[PDB]
Amino acid sequence: VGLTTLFWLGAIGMLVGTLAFAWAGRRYYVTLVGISGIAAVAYVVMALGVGWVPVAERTVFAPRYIDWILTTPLIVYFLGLLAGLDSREFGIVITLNTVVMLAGFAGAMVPGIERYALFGMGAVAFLGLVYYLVGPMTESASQRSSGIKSLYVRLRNLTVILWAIYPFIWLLGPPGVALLTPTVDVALIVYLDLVTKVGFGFIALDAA
Ligand SMILES: *C/C=C(C)/C=C/C=C(C)/C=C/C1=C(C)CCCC1(C)C
Ligand SMILES: [Cl-]
Repeated sequence: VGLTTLFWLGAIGMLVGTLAFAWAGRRYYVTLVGISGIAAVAYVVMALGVGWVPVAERTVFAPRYIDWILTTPLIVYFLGLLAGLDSREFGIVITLNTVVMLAGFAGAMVPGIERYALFGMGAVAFLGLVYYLVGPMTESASQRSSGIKSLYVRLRNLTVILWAIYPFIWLLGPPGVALLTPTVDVALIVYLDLVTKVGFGFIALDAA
């Protein structure tokens, strides 16, 4: 099982999700198409061997971080619509999200230990993002129908629990202490990407 095989698997999974969401679809459905559609492209590019950047003694996958930077704010946007956020609360959480994603991208691309300083900053901003999901956004979602509130809580917990695993996979993998091997590290992230995007989406379809 090679890296390319794992990338192709993620590509196929994202594509199936993309077509499923497009068929079922307006704002929510269009967002889900963007979430998995963008990831599909990133995985194909990586499957073709494009964007594998050598850094010191590790290999960094640049399309992964471009993907995350564009798709994770769309996931937060989806959750913000469910919770009924005003346009100002959106700005805070999307700003916090972007800090996490940019810090990870920069830390991965830096060869020296300064990269752990960048990782720490993303961790701090992530804790602030979790606070907004579990607190203010949950208060806000409470004002909606019982079924919408229930859907928000289920997507929120899926999101919080799984997103919290990524920093550990990153740190234990090549970008960090380089303990886990690239193949295992990639396999774990392909699984998480598929669940936090396509699984996320199908839980929404089921409730609709
Ligand atoms: C579809 C892709 C998803 C949901 C990716 C999620 C990624 C994260 C939650 C990553 C978080 C990170 C930290 C909290 C600290 C810095 C390193 C990251 C980017 C792995
Ligand atoms: Cl990476």
